[PDB]
Amino acid sequence: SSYAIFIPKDKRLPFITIHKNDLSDLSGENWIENILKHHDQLFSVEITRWSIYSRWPMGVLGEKLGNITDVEAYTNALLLENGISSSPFSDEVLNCLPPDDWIISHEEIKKRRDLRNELIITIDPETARDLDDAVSCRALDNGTYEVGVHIADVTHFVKPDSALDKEAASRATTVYLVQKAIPMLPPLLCERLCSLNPNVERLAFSVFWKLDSNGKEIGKRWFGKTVIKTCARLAYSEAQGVIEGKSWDDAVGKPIGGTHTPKDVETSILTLCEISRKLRKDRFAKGAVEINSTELKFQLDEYGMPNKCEVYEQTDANHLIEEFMLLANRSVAEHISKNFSNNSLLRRHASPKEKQINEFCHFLKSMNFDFDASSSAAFNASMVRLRSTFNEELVELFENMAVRSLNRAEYFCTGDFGEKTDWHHYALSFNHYTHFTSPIRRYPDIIVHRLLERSLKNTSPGIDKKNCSLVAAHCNEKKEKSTTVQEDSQQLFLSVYIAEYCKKHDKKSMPVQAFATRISGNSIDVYISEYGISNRVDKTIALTDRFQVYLYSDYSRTFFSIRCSL
Repeated sequence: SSYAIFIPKDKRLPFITIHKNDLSDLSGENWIENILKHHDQLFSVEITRWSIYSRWPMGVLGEKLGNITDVEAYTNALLLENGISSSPFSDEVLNCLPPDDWIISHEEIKKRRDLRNELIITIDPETARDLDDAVSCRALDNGTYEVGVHIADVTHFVKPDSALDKEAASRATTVYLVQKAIPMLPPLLCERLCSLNPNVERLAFSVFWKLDSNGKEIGKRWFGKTVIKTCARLAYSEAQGVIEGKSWDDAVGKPIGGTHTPKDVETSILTLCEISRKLRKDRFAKGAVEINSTELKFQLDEYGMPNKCEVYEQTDANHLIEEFMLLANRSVAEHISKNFSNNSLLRRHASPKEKQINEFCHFLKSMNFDFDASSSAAFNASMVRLRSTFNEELVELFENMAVRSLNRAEYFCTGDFGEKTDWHHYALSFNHYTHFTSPIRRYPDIIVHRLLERSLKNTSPGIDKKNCSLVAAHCNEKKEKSTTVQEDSQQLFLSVYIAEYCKKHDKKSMPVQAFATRISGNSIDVYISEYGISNRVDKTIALTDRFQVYLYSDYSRTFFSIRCSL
């Protein structure tokens, strides 16, 4: 009892014990009271020794972390203000889990389709914690391809109406903050049995198409439970290299498992890229309206503070994966909404309301441009035009605006509408659509997986109309908070990165990517393409002119703010 207990924010480390004499700055004088007037702050510590007769290891207190304490406290209040639970999982949830020593049984591989000898890969942004989607592309003896999308079998461990399923249904989604993720499911799931890591056996839920170089299905689709063994884990920046010409050594310095070779894997990536160039050249012809919003990507330091900040730009590798996730979502929506026309969970997008339509066309006019919104086709066509009239920096903003202008997509029950025409998804231009490829971070995807499997066992939906509408409406609300805190946590770290730059130097972080729109003195409204994010300044300027600004910021723990001047 001459020691103090230090609990790391990192749950992977154990408890660390520091001694009354080792509290550095504050210790010694009624130290049990100093470590109590400091019960909120976060500190640094350095593990010293771990004696084979010490349960917990020893350490020596470092400095107080006022800045980190500040960041973690805002993040904590933002999650509460929005009703997102971020506590540890109850003991009733952790007991509906399979045991830590769970393994794929031979009897389980036997009632499934065995794909462990197939060439299956995963591609992801190189962060986050989720790994539940994978892809494959086998060339056939005709000039045909057996493409496949392989999703983690979350509903093999997550059983209907269990405590574990009730807590997931309540969270309804995973929340992605800049410095961490609030999981919908426990670690044993996100990290192991439902993570498609390489060179390891995982259970999955696959979909197989028979395609050609134009993208047209030339064979019957296939759904069912599979066993897979992904052979590579790529990143978009790595997968983008293989597409622009680079080899599988420079672009991707990792080994490959199974009998597959760096060559066997590039040709099956490059085929997936050409096919996705077709499918996507087909999507825009049926009316689809793909814009691209803008989100921030940070690089964090040893303490977890922003150390780099860029606007993340989507690439060809990105559009290659989306195109087959869209396809897997379409195919699964169509299938279940034709065996269960009243109990299926689907997703739809509606045409914009003139309130958030014409009032956006107006803004387009302000800069001397006419926008056409009479259809989906007209909307995308107006955006393809648009991109050929204004700058590339301004292009970022308007696209982001377009998004805000277009309606929000929403889950719904097929039983509540009866008419297929209402199932339509405006932006995608699909007649059927749901969410299927992310059951580890979404809960609607878990209902759809159970509906798909129940349409494969020739059985009843398992879920009813009322309870389906209940999920659809709960996941719609929870996902609007989730999206709100996610962009707000990105704006918080922008304020911190700005502050933790002028604190390493002085006065403000000077940006020159300001454009001008529009009026109402004394107030100009600006858009700093660098970092995206609109702002305001309150010997001549006018709308469309570009100039350098200021960007000053202060933050935490109840507020953050980014403010620019001239």
